[PDB]
Formats: sequence, C-alpha cells, structure tokens
Amino acid sequence: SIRLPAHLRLQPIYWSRDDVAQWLKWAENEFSLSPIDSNTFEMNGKALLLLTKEDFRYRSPHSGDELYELLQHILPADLGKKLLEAARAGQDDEVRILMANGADVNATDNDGYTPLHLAASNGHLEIVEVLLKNGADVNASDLTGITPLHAAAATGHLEIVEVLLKHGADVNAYDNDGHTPLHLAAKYGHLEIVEVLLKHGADVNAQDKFGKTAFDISIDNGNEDLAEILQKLN
Ligand SMILES: [Cl-]
Ligand code: NA
Ligand code: NA
Ligand code: NA
Ligand code: NA
Ligand code: NA
Ligand code: NA
Ligand code: NA
Ligand code: NA
Repeated sequence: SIRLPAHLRLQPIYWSRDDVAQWLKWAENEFSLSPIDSNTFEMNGKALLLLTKEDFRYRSPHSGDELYELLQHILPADLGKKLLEAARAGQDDEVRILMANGADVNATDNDGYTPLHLAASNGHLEIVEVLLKNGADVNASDLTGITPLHAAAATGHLEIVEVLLKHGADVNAYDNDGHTPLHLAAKYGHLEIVEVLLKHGADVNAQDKFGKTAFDISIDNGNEDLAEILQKLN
C-alpha cells in the first residue's frame, strides 16, 4: 500500500491535469491495476468529475469502474450540504459540479435556507441563474418566512431581484413579520429595487405586523428619496 501524495488529498475539483495523471498512477500501484495509458484522461479534476461511470468504463476497459468509484469516494457523502456551502460562498464552478453529481437544487439547511436563498443574499447572480434553470423553488420560505426575493431585495442585489421576478417570484410574499420585499428594500435603502418591485406589482399599501407600509419605513429611516418614489405611487 502506497500513501496518496499530499496535494492529491485536496478535493479533486482543484486537481490539475498533471495531478489527475499522478492520481491514476498512484491508483495503478495501490490497486495493482493493468498499466494505465498516459493519454487516457487528458483533463483536469473538474472535468473528471463531470464524466459518468459509463465514460470511465469506455476510457479504461480494465480499470475505469474502479477509478470512478475511487474518485466518487473522495467527495463528501452529503452533496446537498456541500451545495448549500458552495452557493453561499459564490463557488460557481463547484455549484455546477455538485449538481451534476446529484446534489439537490432544493437542499435546505436547519434555518430553511436553500442554495437560491444564499446565492441571492450574497450577490451570486450566476449561481442564481444556474439554480433557477435546474428547478430551484423560486418562492420557498425559510424558517422566518424569507423568500429568495426578500433576501435579494434586502441585500441590494438588483439584477438578482429582476431575474427572480422573471422566473415567477411572488412580488408580494410576506415573511413572518408581515414584511414584503418592498418593505425590506425600503428598510435598507435600495431605491432601484423599490422601483423594479413597484413596476412588477408590489403593493404599496401592504402593512407589516406593526401596521407599517414601506412608506412608513422610509419615513422612520429619514430616506426622503425612497419616500418620494413610494409617495408618487400611493
Ligand atoms: Cl442532495
Ligand atoms: Na486546471
Ligand atoms: Na500541476
Ligand atoms: Na481518452
Ligand atoms: Na455522474
Ligand atoms: Na483516494
Ligand atoms: Na445529498
Ligand atoms: Na433538503
Ligand atoms: Na454583495
């Protein structure tokens, strides 16, 4: 038995093509495989993770199934949890690889956050787009009632707000405090998001648990520019 080199103990998404080649040679020795042909897996580790098991079998009639299993065993068991983390951290390529390997696009943590909530909150537009294209629940509430549109409106991510609306986000969804996305955009001073929400049917007269409209919130915060938009339309 041979120990795997230290840089190959990194997750395979980080492996170069030369790293892949070293891993193959390590496996040839560790598992007593038929000699591996040097031109056979001419790609980096990110690409390797997108091959199917059938692809491995075709590429290596003698060892490809074994190599596929070895590679998959390197990955953590809970890909849905990894997807939540990758989406939160903006790891767009990792998001794509994890969903290709079966991660649930609607993976949910103990706060009710989904990948879409986390990518929306942290401004990761490309990840929002890939999640939506692959069936992400656009109107899922988290435990406090926050939808992805709430999360993008509160955090000032205008393009994400627009994409969520184009994919069916509920413009007048309520969180557990009765806040709509319009309330949260007003609370955090995002004037352009307020305009987009109104153009998509946001209810200026919606009252939260405190009896307050988005306009009331703009007055409490002294944000006269936001109050002006809201006043015009109600
Ligand atoms: Cl999953
Ligand atoms: Na590379
Ligand atoms: Na290298
Ligand atoms: Na090949
Ligand atoms: Na696969
Ligand atoms: Na290994
Ligand atoms: Na999983
Ligand atoms: Na889940
Ligand atoms: Na940001």
